[PDB]
Amino acid sequence: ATFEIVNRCSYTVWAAASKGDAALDAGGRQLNSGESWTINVEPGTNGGKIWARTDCYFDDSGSGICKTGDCGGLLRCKRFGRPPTTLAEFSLNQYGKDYIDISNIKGFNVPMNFSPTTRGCRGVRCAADIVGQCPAKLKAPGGGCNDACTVFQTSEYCCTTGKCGPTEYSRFFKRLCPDAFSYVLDKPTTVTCPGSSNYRVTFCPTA
Repeated sequence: ATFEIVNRCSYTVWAAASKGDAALDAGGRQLNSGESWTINVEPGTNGGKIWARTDCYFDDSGSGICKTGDCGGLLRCKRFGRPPTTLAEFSLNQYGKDYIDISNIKGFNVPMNFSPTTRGCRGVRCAADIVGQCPAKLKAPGGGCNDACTVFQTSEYCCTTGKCGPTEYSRFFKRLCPDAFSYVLDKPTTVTCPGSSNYRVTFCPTA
């Protein structure tokens, strides 16, 4: 499928696309305010993720660091990024259809809109100012708003026993962004799209 990753934020971010054990397309790229990055994610891609990284510093070899969403210090990500990271999640060509969602399970760093550029389904969005409203204990010193699992490492927040319920912290993310997963067992906000649909991920959609 084809994804256009657009940065509408007034400042540069560093986009990243990965399925965990490898990079999607180039994997990562610098995106200045207003720039667009088109990529082709191989069909059949399961567990793909697209996100933004903030305050990055890379040398000529694509090696460095970012304050949010850093992926092993590489410009071109081969792995998922370090929280907090608003996540555009998706799986393509699964039993004839695709499904997408936005997740705050790994925290929030930048507002986002994840929508299809073809027909057959609607998009999802989480454009509230979660960083600005972030509770003191979840505020990431490097910028962003950490999820409770990242901050406290408990079975409840991380839902490690496969059994957990909503929490005061997950409720913060759910209240500001109803259409995004607030915790692991959150009521699905997944959207089912026709197989092989195309999409556009927009950072700071309401800017």
